[PDB]
Amino acid sequence: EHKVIIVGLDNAGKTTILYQFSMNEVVHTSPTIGSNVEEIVINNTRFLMWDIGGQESLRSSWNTYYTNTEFVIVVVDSTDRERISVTREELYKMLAHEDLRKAGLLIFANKQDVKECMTVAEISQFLKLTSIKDHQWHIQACCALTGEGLCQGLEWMMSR
Ligand SMILES: Nc1nc2c(ncn2[C@@H]2O[C@H](COP(=O)(O)OP(=O)(O)O)[C@@H](O)[C@H]2O)c(=O)[nH]1
Repeated sequence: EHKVIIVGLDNAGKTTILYQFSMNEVVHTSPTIGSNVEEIVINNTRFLMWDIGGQESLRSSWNTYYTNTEFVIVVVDSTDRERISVTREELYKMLAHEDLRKAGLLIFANKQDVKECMTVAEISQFLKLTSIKDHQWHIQACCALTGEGLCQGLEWMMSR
């Protein structure tokens, strides 16, 4: 009865984040008709997960899944400077969709354990987050391997 979308490039840390969220909680894979989206239920929250930037981004059939989404979590690999422009494009296409009008936006700046990664300030600048006025948003440094920063992101969602 809570619905959250979690998106990001392949290798961003999505599944690692969901593992962390699932520790000491009830978790199961909820069957989905397609092979595009994976639905992971953790307690009473349904997380809908997919990779951005592929063939499916040419179509975005997953926009049927936007209905009633409470939060969009965008996972960014803070080391992947080459591809972050792809995430940016996809973020703004999502924010334009009328079915996500009510959603809050949580950006996880993941892999902040890694030397020379982009800083949270730099990611925020690159993504123009200060431009986002019609959705509430938060950006959060994390390391999904250890879980550091994940509880802060969860609290932001729970505060809302
Ligand atoms: N160094 C580091 N590696 C990470 C972090 N989060 C995830 N990884 C690793 O990056 C790879 C991709 O992560 P994964 O969760 O499978 O990404 P997904 O494709 O978005 O689901 C795996 O080898 C993870 O162990 C992190 O915060 N720091």
